[PDB]
Amino acid sequence: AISVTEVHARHILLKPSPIMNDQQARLKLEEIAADIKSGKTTFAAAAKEYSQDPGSANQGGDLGWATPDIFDPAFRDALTKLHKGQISAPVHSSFGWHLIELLDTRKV
Repeated sequence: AISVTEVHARHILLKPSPIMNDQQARLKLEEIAADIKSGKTTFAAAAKEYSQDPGSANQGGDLGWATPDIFDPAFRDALTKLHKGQISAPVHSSFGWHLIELLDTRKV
């Protein structure tokens, strides 16, 4: 009986640019993360304000349900280690830098 596990993830993406190099992108995510953790903002509000992924920014960063092989492998690796409520440290993918949360898992 072969299993298929879907994950429910959310994230905030920042891409480097000429205004924002890689160091500035990572440190900005650290500042967002500490704002979420200190109740200055919610994860969803920050996703809406800052996330540079237009496929999810307006849905509070929500990625829906998916088998995790759809994700960049660095994103997938980080997702694997996360407990309920926990936000990742900033994670680099081919897309830029991410804050990641694992919301749930299920079998389909």
